[PDB]
Amino acid sequence: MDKIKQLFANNYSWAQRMKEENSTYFKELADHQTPHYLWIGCSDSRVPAEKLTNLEPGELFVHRNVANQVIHTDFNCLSVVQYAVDVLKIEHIIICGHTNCGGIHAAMADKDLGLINNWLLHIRDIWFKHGHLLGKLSPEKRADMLTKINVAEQVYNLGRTSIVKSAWERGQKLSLHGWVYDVNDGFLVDQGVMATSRETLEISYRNAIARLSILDEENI
Amino acid sequence: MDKIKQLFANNYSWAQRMKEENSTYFKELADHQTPHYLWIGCSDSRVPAEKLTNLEPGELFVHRNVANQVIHTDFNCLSVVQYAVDVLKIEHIIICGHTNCGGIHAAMADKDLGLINNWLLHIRDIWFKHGHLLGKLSPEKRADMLTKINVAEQVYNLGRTSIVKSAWERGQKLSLHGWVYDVNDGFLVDQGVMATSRETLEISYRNAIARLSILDEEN
Amino acid sequence: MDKIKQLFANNYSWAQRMKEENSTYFKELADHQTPHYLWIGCSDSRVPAEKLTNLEPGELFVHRNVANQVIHTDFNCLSVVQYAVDVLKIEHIIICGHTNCGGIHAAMADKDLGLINNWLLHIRDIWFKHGHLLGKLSPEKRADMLTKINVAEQVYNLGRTSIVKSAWERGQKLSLHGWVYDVNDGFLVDQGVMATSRETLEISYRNAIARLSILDEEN
Amino acid sequence: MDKIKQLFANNYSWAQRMKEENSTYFKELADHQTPHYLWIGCSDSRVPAEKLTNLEPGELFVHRNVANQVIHTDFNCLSVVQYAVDVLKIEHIIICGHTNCGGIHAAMADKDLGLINNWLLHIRDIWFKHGHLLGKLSPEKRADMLTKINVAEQVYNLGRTSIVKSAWERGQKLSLHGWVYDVNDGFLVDQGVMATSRETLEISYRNAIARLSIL
Ligand SMILES: [Zn+2]
Ligand SMILES: [Zn+2]
Ligand SMILES: [Zn+2]
Ligand SMILES: [Zn+2]
Repeated sequence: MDKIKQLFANNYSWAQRMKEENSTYFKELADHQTPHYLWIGCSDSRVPAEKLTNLEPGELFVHRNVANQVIHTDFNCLSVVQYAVDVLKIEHIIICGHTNCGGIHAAMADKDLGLINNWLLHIRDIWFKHGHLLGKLSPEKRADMLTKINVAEQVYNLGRTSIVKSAWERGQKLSLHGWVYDVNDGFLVDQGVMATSRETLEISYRNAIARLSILDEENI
Repeated sequence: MDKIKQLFANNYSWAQRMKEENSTYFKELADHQTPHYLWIGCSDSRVPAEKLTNLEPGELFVHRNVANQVIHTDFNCLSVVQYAVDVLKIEHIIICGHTNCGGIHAAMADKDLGLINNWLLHIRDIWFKHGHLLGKLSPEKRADMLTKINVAEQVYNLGRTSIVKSAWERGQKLSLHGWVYDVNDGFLVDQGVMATSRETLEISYRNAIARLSILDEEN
Repeated sequence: MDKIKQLFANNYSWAQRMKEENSTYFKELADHQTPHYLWIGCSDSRVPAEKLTNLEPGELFVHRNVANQVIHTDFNCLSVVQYAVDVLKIEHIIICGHTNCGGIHAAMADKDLGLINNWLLHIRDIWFKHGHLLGKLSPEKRADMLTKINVAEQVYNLGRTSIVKSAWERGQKLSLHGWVYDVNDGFLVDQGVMATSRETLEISYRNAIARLSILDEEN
Repeated sequence: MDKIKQLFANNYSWAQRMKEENSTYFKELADHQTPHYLWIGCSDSRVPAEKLTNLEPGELFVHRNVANQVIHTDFNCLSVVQYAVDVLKIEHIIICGHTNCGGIHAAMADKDLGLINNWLLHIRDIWFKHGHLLGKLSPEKRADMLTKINVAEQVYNLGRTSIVKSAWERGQKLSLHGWVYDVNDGFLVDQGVMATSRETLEISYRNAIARLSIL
């Protein structure tokens, strides 16, 4: 196809540019053989993680799925987590959502989109979980609220995995973070849940949800 | 933690000098509401896809797992594919592997690393399926060869999903790509499997495997 | 070893008897090639589905997992459901729970048993969701109640699968059921959720959860 | 619908009979609280595991899926295994296949049946893995052989799980078995792969494949 030919062109261009440039990108990268952060984000990948964190190359270990979820029984995501924690020994796992999310929108949409709806049924359970609250908001607000709540709930799911617990239990150093950035700002905004142990996981989660429930006058 | 606070730091800075620079980044990015490419890469994420393709912001839909796999029964990945195809109408799906891959290395190591070992057993099955070839290969060369064969097999697995076959069948335009890049130079190299229908999938797959099976004395 | 040798011996004795008895069992089984009911039960398999229903051999298509769950993204169970519905054209899917379930007890337990805990986290989310009702209940009675609620919630998950809904949408005849039996008497008791359309799914689910919430002065 | 009513009618009849006719079935069942075997069979469930083994009620922990598979990354099946092994301390896991399996037939058919096709792609990979042997057969006889080979492979997958290997590594007693029965007679036939350690898994698997390849 045309787009592919061009894509390959853009790559060859950049690739050779470096080569002759005697750049050190491929040298720096090779010196950071091991990441120090696990990044769990959405497949929409609006603003890249490398852009948002300005970290050095090779510093991130990433996983992306629709609506950045951590489902209790998802072998795929759980495997990325376990490998990150038990093998790479990385000490920080970040879950990052984002406003105006297709996953979130699809979840709320009353339409059958095929296989994906099943995956999104987890989001809808989260929706009905905070129904009363979300119902107190204004229509144009519900979307971004769910996005924020979602991230809270995923961090909570992540902290309840046998993987994270056993890590904490053996005294291994590991912290869980859950932020959300706006596609227009690019500023990472902590959502409240940040665990370094199961106790801190429980506390921050309870608070994070309590705070989210305090609605500004903006919402009906 | 020191690393976290520092990360939040690098961000507020970058995002600030973007607002007080009237940059149109978040403006242009907003113009690309729907991606046109689905990128399935490795969690290692050595060289970002954004840097490899140098594409326009917001044009890539992305999924990443250990050793960029498309497991027949992986609900996570298949959901990404189905959403991209049936809902976003994306017409290009790329599977990208890379040299010096941890997943690949972990798969070849005998050590039981835990849960991740079950996930990597799919890679080990690929290894055995190409045991003759890989055996004839030199020790410090195998990893990179398996890395390339893995990409070929994943495009093959992707083209066999009911999601993709049904897409083609009902008359939807869609192509599958499988590339690999050396972490030392960042050059995207086609592994041979490219499909626009189930028929082209079969042909290019047989040819790709055939070619990959030709070993130079450089092993 | 012992247990295994005995089992094999039991099998031999049985099959011989059948052959010498000139039994018609197998020929009758062969008569029922396609099942008419999909039974989703617990791996505990306290009282076999065959004994509980006295159905003719081969009339049941079966799936069992810990705590008879229908998780939204479980490829195994959904594969069974889609095959039974889209291929076998089964019109009745029955989820069946039982009292004194090890999966339920483990879910409510506090010990981290390893991999299985993750699977059971779905049951714990159901435990918290109904925490008010359960807490307002007698401790020694909570397990039985969670077992009943679990079933109603699983039927609700089943009825929400893209698989079951599409079948109803295209006018295919299909009803869902959720029952529980006490391991002490074997009587199947309907839990209230019973659907033949998503309309009946919502209504019966609401009514079921409401009904279960009306406690008698005995906790 | 009538079918269901009849089903409920039967349950009551049987259960009622059990009570007044005073039966100790449930009492005996209650006695066998913990299972001693994990049975992984097909959802086709032609001849019930209870009828094939004629075991005491409550002795079996059961998992069933289409074509009795043990897929490396299936959270459902691995959870049953880990629970059975690490929690119930079961020492025997049995994978049982059967002739005339709808799962095997659908995997061989070149029809697109939907989601189930993705599940069966693992069977097709197995078919290709033994394409030399299987290709020397007619479609009919190929099904019976693939049925037997599938079981040998599943046992192999089970023995390669981190769950099973760890159990063996800490010295827990655990054996794996792969059998098949003809739906016309019900005789359980050992397919050859029997493991009590990783080494015996490798050897018996290789040996079993070797025997199965003799026509
Ligand atoms: Zn998103
Ligand atoms: Zn990699
Ligand atoms: Zn149970
Ligand atoms: Zn079968």
